Amino acid sequence: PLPAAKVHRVLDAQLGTKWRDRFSSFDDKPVASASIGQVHKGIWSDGREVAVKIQYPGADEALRADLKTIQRLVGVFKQLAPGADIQGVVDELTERTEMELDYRLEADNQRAFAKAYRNDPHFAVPAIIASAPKVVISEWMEGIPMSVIIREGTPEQRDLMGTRLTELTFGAPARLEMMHGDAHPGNFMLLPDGRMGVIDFGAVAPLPGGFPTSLGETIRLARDKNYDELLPTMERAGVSIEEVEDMLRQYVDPIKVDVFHYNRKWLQKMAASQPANLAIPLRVIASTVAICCQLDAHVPVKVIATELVPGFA
Ligand SMILES: Nc1ncnc2c1ncn2[C@@H]1O[C@H](COP(=O)(O)OP(=O)(O)O)[C@@H](O)[C@H]1O
Ligand SMILES: [Ca+2]
Ligand SMILES: [Ca+2]
Repeated sequence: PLPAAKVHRVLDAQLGTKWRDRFSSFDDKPVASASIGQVHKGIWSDGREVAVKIQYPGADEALRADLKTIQRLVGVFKQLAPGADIQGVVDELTERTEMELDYRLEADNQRAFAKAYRNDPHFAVPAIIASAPKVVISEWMEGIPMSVIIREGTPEQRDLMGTRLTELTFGAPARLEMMHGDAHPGNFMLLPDGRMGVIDFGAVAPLPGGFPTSLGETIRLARDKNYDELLPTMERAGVSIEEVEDMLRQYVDPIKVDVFHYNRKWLQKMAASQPANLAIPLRVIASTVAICCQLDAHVPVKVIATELVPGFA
């Protein structure tokens, strides 16, 4: 944990030496760790409870040193695997590090989601109050952490958090041509009015034009065992009949029933065996399935997909 003197020195550099005057209250004992910082709770001068996310001063050096080590270690392998896009992975980690070290980018992403979900009946996104490279101040989100609901939730709380996460994942692309790109339970909470609180916009996925109708079509045709129209749809949108059925199961099986019971045993079943356009999106969809499985959530996936997934209806 970054000690109080150092926390204050970051805020001095980022917000000015009179930063403490912008608050009514600021608690020096952080309430949570972040990837490369820690989160404090305070109260803004206007009485709003706030989250203050503060980057560790040594984070940039530590992440950069690690990128240089990865670059040296992979250079070794490029002479063995000259086909492997190893330089592309290191370039991607470099770009993701630059993004994470500038909390203005997460704050911009959060403002876009806050506007898209303004007055949403199902989703609460905290307003950004202040943003700087190493400090983000947003509205405190009060609710039960998804991690608590996974461990000790009522069935109703579990089902609601899976249903909300499903609606966020399927719906965000039609609403603002992006996905929330990190389905980890630390990013979510259950508000007492039934909304799901959504935080951490460091990792959004752009999806301009939204999901391609080909995604919904592909699940609709696979459910319908319409293999004559499916394989041609699946080749065009980028083969045993068993193998397709197998790779589509975690997507098809839940929309064959009005209400699917996601669970860890079923996940481990669908697993076990024997195009960057959508690549990240399909990863976030699988991440949402996995979280629904840890929640043990009963989810009406069929109606949500019918309403929000192009070509499924
Ligand atoms: N607005 C907020 N309200 C309440 N808790 C928050 C808020 N922002 C962050 N937190 C807490 O701090 C943790 C870390 O913040 P997060 O934005 O997820 O950091 P990271 O950069 O690691 O993704 C969250 O998992 C949550 O426990
Ligand atoms: Ca997070
Ligand atoms: Ca993050």
